[PDB]
Amino acid sequence: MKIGVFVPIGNNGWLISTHAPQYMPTFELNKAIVQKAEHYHFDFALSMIKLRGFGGKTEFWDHNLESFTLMAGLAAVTSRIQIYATAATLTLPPAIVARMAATIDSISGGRFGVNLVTGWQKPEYEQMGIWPGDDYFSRRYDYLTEYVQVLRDLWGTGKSDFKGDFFTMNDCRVSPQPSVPMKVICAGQSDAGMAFSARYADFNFCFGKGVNTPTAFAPTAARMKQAAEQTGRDVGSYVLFMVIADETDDAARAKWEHYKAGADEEALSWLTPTSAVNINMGTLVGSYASVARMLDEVASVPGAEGVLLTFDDFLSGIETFGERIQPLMQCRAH
Ligand SMILES: Cc1cc2nc3c(=O)[nH]c(=O)nc-3n(C[C@H](O)[C@H](O)[C@H](O)COP(=O)(O)O)c2cc1C
Ligand SMILES: COc1ccnc(OC)n1
Repeated sequence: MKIGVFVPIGNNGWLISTHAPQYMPTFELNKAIVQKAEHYHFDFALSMIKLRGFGGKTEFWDHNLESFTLMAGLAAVTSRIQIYATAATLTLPPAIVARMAATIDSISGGRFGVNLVTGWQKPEYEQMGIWPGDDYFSRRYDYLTEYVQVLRDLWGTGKSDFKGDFFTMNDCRVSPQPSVPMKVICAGQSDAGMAFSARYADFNFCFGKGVNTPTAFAPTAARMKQAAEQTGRDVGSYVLFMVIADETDDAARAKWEHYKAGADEEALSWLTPTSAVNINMGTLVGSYASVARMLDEVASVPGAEGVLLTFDDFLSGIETFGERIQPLMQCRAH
């Protein structure tokens, strides 16, 4: 099973709590995170993009770096881990993304990939008046499809003449071309989404579900595996969890309750037994060995190729995972 880290590109990571570690997303923090991750043989790092926050006492995700520049910087200070940036396709022309990815390919030596995102919240895009109306809700995938087609032309051959409803290319050039085949990623959960993933993505990101119910996401992995049958393409699931670990189950449970107790509820309304303190993320709470066991249970779901991990505390989380969780995991004995 592959393991990656979901790097905090917004403040306070994935906890909306006054009891959660409070920190700003800085390059040097992310640098320290990816370098630790690389040290413990994590396979990849991924940064979302978030163009607007949810306010509140903690000002959750009001401070957010830009993904392609953050990963170009992380690329220049790592050597082995895989680096994925997220392009919000409404805000960047495909030809630019294409060139940006060639560029981070050059920095990283073939370690870069791109995570293509529709955009879901209207506020992110209306705020800068580029949201294309409510037609987009059920037509993003038609848009995304033309988009990916321009990228493939440019990475593939270095030119594109694509003519569709949304883009017009007239001998568009982009060289150099990526030194390796350019990995693309998607995180659609809908039928459209999976359909897209199966055609063009190299793996699909889905959400873990429940506290301490590791294999609860299995349906969606099964659905993603079904959608992949329809294109004959090997397109695995990579599931997002928050790990809250400790030396014992009681200890870890105590951290978890502590976080949920300090919920920033003003910030939680703007968004609107799992807790919304991590946006109802799938969470594994327990001792190092409890958590190792549950991840072993994740590696055994059909479709599951890897997990994408957040922590309550990234620097110690990545360390405890490296030192105490990983080496008890069957699925990581290589
Ligand atoms: C690991 C992961 C990362 C994601 N990153 C982003 C992101 O960076 N930006 C974003 O707008 N949405 C992001 N999403 C949300 C999805 O792109 C998507 O909108 C959602 O899961 C619903 O699926 P659909 O688009 O097929 O309806 C992410 C989802 C997952 C599982
Ligand atoms: C948990 O991370 C998530 C979840 C949902 N949507 C986004 O980005 C918009 N990020």
